[PDB]
Amino acid sequence: MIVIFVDFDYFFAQVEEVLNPQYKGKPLVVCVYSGTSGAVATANYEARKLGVKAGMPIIKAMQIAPSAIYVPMRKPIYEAFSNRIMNLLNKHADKIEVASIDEAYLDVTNKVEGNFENGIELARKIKQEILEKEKITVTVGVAPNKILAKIIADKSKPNGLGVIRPTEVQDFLNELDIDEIPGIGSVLARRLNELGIQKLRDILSKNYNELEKITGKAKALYLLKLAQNKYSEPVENKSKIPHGRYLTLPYNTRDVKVILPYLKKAINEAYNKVNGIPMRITVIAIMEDLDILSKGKKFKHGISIDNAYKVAEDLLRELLVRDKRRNVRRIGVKLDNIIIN
DNA sequence: GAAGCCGGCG
DNA sequence: TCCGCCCGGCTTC
Ligand SMILES: [Ca+2]
Repeated sequence: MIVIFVDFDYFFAQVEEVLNPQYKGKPLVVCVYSGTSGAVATANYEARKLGVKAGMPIIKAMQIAPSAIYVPMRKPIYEAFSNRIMNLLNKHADKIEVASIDEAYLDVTNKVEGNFENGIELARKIKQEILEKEKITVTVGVAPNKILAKIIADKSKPNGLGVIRPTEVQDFLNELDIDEIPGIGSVLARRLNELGIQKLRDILSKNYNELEKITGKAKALYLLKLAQNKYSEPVENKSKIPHGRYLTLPYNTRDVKVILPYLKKAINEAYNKVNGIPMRITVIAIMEDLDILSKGKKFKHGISIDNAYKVAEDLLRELLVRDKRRNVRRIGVKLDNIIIN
C-alpha cells in the first residue's frame, strides 16, 4: 500500500497571507476567542521567529511581538480554502480520508501501480500543484501505511517531503522514538519511560500485560502491530471534519413542538453543508444554566435527512427523558464520520 | 446506559 | 505550565 499524507503548513496564517499580500514578511498572529479569552490560533513565519506559538495567550504574544498584526480567526474562509485543496488531492487518490481542516491521507497504490518511486514523484507533483494553484506550502509523507506516513511528515515539517520505503521500513522502526507516535503524548511517554521504553523496538522484549496496564488493550495491541510491522488498517473514503449548526431559542423551553422547528433548521444548515453521508448524528441541547446534553446514533451505514429528522427527534425526546429538570436555551446538531463518494 | 475523569492534541 | 456547544476511551456508578 502507498499512502501520501498531506498536512498544511500553519494553514490559517498562510491563508491570511494569501488574501492579504501585505502581511507577508511581517509578523502575523491569527487569534481565537471562546464563548472573553484570546489565544494564538496560528502565527506566520516572522511571528514564530519571535517565539509566538499556538495556545499562547494574546497579551503574552503582544509582549514578545508588539509589531505583530493580530487578526481574528475566520473559520468559513479557511474551510473554503481547505475544500479547494481537498478537491485537488481527490483527483490524485484512489481513496482519500480527510482527517481534519489541514490534514488528508491519500491511498495512491493504484494510481502509481504499486511503484513506490512513482509514489514519491506523485507527492512531489502534489506539493508543486497546491503551491501553484493555491499558493500554499504543504508537507507530505509517503509511506507503506497511514501512521508511518503521518510520522514521517511530522518529522519533515515545514514544507517537506518525508519518505519511508517498504524496503527500508525496519531501519525506521528501529530508530523510532516512543514519544514520536500518534496516541502517545507527554503523559503516556513518561510512564513508558518508567519501564525503560524509549524506542519502539523495546516493547518486543517487555512483558505484554504491563504495557496494557499503562495504556489499555486498545493502544497496547496498537503499538505491538506497529513494532511488528503488521499494522494494516486502510484508507477509507471518509471525511472526519464535523459539520454542525446551532440556533438560540427565543426563550428557554422544554416543549418538543417548540424546539423542533429550530432543530429541523439546524439539521438543514448542517446536511446542506455536507457533500456525502454522515455516519453519526449528534443532537446537542445547551441548557438554561449553559450545561450540555448530547446523544448520537452511530449508524452502521449512513444517515440521510429523510432518515435523520425522527432519528434526531427521539434523540431529543430522550435528552428530555434524561433531563426533566432543565429547559433548553440553544439547540444544535452535529454530523460527522461522513462517507465520501 | 451514561456520568466522570483521564489523556491527546490542536 | 492552555480551554474546548474538543473527542475517544476506560472506569465506575
Ligand atoms: Ca497540525
